[PDB]
Amino acid sequence: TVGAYLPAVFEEVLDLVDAVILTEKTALHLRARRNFRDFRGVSRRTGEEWLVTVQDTEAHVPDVHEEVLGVVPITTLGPHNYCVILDPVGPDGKNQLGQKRVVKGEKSFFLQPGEQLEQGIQDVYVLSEQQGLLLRALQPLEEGEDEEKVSHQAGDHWLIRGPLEYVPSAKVEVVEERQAIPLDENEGIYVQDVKTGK
Amino acid sequence: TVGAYLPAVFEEVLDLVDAVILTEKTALHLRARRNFRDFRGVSRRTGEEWLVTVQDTEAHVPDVHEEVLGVVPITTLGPHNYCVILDPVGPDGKNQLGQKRVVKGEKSFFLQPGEQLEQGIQDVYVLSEQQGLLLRALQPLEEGEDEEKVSHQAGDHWLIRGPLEYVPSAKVEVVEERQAIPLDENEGIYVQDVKTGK
Repeated sequence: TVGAYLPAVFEEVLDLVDAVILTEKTALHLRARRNFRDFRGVSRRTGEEWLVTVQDTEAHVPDVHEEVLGVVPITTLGPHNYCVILDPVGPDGKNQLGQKRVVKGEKSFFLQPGEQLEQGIQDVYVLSEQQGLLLRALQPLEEGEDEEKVSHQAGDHWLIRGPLEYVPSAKVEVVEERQAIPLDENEGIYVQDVKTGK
Repeated sequence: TVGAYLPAVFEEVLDLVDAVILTEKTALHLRARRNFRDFRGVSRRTGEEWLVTVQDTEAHVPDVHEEVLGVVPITTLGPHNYCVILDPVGPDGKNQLGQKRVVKGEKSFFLQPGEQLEQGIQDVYVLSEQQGLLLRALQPLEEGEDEEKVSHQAGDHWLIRGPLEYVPSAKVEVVEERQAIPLDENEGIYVQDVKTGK
């Protein structure tokens, strides 16, 4: 209640609490102290953590049943950026521990409690026709970039080449970047097909 | 109220507040302190920021529900200038974080809260027929400068040449400036087409 508030006889006044302003680039990280219901009207459990954003309130006052863990800055990715989220939050709202999620493109989001970037904000691989990527699979994967479907086994190497932008998948590890060798006519190199040795 | 104002018994007078004169080359940056309605008659939210220009008031007095963040000088571009706006304000009034907007020509505007110039005021590329630009794409882009449409892939290089003024696009990165080689008859150079090596 705004204004002059008179304490009662049996109500020890401790301190004033001020709300936290939530800008579009910031969010509030709160851990519940006990079972209660917040302002939006959803029940909580002890130790459970969640985020409060501008879409809820412009300013949020830290409740006694809540704990301020810190302000979470937004993570923004340009069109030339991608990132890997460690332990992404699944449909059930619980972290999928061990797994990873790859986020690409122009996207802005908050790292939900538990989630973490594998290495930070990374830039996608944009390659010309004189450049190429040697990269090996780590699990049997399917990728229908074109109309047809190409399948790879858990150890299959293959080369990505051409004018295109490539973002590494979760099951794909990049081995080596390749550059074409400019050869004039009547010039050449000796290449050994190590699979057969020829 | 202009003139001599007598304070009441319960109204502690603190200080005088003077309005801010808004010239056409200046604007006022205000962050709301709480939910209220300003002089124009639009509601605000805590922490929300906006701009006040000459088209609103010649002079604006800083309200108690508002915070003076600073005077925003105008950004003016000549006909030979262009700039890139980091995090432009979209149709919804919120910053499009990560993206960029390219502004070209004779234009005057104010950097809205959140927006920022990538490198400042830049001059466009004006080229003669003895000059050229080598520049690579970064995303699949379409540009109908002529009647036909030319499409480029994410790694395609191509050369811009001729008497023309060029402003770099958001998806286009300039690689190198080229100059024609003046050759007399019975003179020449050895050029290697690195794509094929011939």
